[PDB]
Amino acid sequence: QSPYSAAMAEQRHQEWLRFVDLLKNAYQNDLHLPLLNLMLTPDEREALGTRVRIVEELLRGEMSQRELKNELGAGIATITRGSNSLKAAPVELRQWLEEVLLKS
Amino acid sequence: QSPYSAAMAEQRHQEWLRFVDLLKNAYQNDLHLPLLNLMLTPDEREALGTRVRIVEELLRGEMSQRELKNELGAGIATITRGSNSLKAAPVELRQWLEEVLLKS
Ligand SMILES: N[C@@H](Cc1c[nH]c2ccccc12)C(=O)O
Ligand SMILES: N[C@@H](Cc1c[nH]c2ccccc12)C(=O)O
Repeated sequence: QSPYSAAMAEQRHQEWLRFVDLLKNAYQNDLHLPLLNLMLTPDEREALGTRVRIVEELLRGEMSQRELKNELGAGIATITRGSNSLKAAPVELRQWLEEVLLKS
Repeated sequence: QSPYSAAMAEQRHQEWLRFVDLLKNAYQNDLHLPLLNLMLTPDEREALGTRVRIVEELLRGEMSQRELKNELGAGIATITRGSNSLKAAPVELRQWLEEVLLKS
């Protein structure tokens, strides 16, 4: 095959990759912090923490939803997905997380 | 009125590391995409294409006239650090970016 510089995707996947590309290639050494602040920092530090923290919070023991709206985080949907995530989330996740989840 | 105005203070570094640490270990297997849609997906997918449009354009897109504050499409705030992204940038980055900017 001979793709000419990939293609112009319709959805957001190019600029996206930029933020990533540096983020990853950086952690290799230690610039990921200064880079993180370059293309990721506002709703990011807020909403991104949340999601990886609400899911890793209840998907660790058994449950935990009666924590009442934490407002600063959400309190409506994103808080109750971590549960149904069993299906909601992709399937290729159980393939790896079996290991990144029980290992912790 | 009182909430979300000037009380900015949230030294996050835990849930944060999850989003990161999780990715780093995944990019190896190559499933960081399905995971991204997890630790990042809403204001993230957007606010990201943003900081990237500005940063990336500031380098080879010098032409930045049909962008100056299109108001609802970026944030007038975004385009401010973008003027100081110059001085205030980290130094040792000049030694790495040679590689993360020219090559990719
Ligand atoms: N559900 C979205 C992102 C998301 C919303 N709420 C969440 C709570 C935790 C983690 C991720 C989410 C996804 O995974 O595509
Ligand atoms: N690094 C910026 C985050 C950001 C918001 N808008 C931007 C525009 C360009 C680059 C980054 C941003 C900050 O310190 O808040």
